[PDB]
Amino acid sequence: AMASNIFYAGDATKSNYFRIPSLLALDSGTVIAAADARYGGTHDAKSKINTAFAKSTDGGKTWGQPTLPLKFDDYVAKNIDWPRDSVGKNVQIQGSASYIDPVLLEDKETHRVFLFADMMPAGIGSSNASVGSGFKEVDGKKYLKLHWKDDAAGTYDYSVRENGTIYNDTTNSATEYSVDGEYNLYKNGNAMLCKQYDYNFEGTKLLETQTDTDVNMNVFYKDADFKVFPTTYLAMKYSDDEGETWSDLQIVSTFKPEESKFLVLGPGVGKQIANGEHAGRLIVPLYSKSSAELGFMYSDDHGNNWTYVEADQNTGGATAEAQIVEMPDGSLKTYLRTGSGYIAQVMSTDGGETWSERVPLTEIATTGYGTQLSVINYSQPVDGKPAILLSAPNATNGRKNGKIWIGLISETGNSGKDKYSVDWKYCYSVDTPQMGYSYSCLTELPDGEIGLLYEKYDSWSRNELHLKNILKYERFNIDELKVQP
Ligand SMILES: CC(=O)N[C@H]1[C@H]2O[C@@](C(=O)O)(C[C@@H]1O)O[C@@H]2[C@H](O)CO
Repeated sequence: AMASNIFYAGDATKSNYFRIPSLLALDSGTVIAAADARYGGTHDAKSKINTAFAKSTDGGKTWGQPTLPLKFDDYVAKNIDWPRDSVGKNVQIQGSASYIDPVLLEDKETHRVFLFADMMPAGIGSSNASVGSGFKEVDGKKYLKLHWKDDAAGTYDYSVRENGTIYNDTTNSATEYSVDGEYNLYKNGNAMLCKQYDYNFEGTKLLETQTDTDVNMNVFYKDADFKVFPTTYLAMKYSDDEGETWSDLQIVSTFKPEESKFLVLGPGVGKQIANGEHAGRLIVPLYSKSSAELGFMYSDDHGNNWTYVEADQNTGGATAEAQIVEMPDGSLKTYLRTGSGYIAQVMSTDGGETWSERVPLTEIATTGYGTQLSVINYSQPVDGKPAILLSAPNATNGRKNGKIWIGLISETGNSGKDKYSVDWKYCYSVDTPQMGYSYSCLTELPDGEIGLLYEKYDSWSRNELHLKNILKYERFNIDELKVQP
């Protein structure tokens, strides 16, 4: 029993733990949020994680019951206390599928909300993903590949075609199997079933055990008769009613480079270009262990099709989580985490198709492993200039000393990528410098206030794992944030 929160232990998600905030004010004034619902403590995948979603209809002041738009059912969703001793803390659920690391984006022209998450097959996370796309080509077309249970481990002789029908690719003929819009498996039109797993500890032993509860068998599960290639996928659903209902699951990572180990989202929000030649383009940040590290996916047709862009030729596989802001002419500036001990910035003057080399951002102190950041546009001038805001920790030694910065944009007299300069004029301290501060997401609320949803602890530290109710929500008026310390 415990003593502000959107997601919390005992809410409708049935998770005791959350990480990875996303916060987005919609054009209508509705405000939405999403996070990982991390059931098996605060571990990254491999684990049991669902994506939670919540909505405010009073301008982001109060919040409704969360829902779970992206969820798997192979393992039960329940409230469990994860152990925090020196042995048990390291224990992770081994055999569950998961959705991890959300991105929210609105297309303001169509009023469609998109929710993206990484989609991890059972027992997979980024660190143990196999190299490959997960797709094969049958006569020039890309289809999701499948492994049948009685074939050799390395053999994916089956494909999900545009039908939903599973085909044998050696004979090119349709099987009796198919998937529905959630990638659940059917034979002869009958739902195929498997037993759901529970998870319970005995001392520091984690027991993952079948129950008697039947669930839909899914190609992402450990127990399935057909199974996907064990790499990372990008999932998306869209909503035309501000998150009351969602579309079928879309696997959008058809473009995943064959040489990549993982290709995942930079969590937070995406961006729709407001100004210039590429107004209307939807763009979402990504990163990879591949030919490239930073990347993006964009759509010019309101979300139906997505093009992958590599932003560099970095083979590091660092956690290059990025967020994007727009300059007054429509050019883009992306701020990113790196594995080099600074936040980097890259620019694009062609709507995100090409990007400048990284420039360190000197104003902010970070660790060698880095932390996600949040950057947003602000709709009103500050000190007569277009303004952006940035939220991140400010410390070389841990994730702590959270700040909200305000950056004012000027023309430099130069051209191209050098057209604009940002003066980080204002720096507001969220709390005492010692207080933990990890991932965060900013949004501009419909009254011009700034909302912040953030991890109020150090989510890297091996000594702060599995803390409950650390995702805190605060609201500020802009005058409060205008502090020059
Ligand atoms: C897909 C995935 O695993 N994303 C993770 C990664 O970023 C975080 C992090 O806190 O830094 C949390 C994210 O949910 O931890 C991971 C890091 O790569 C090494 O721990």
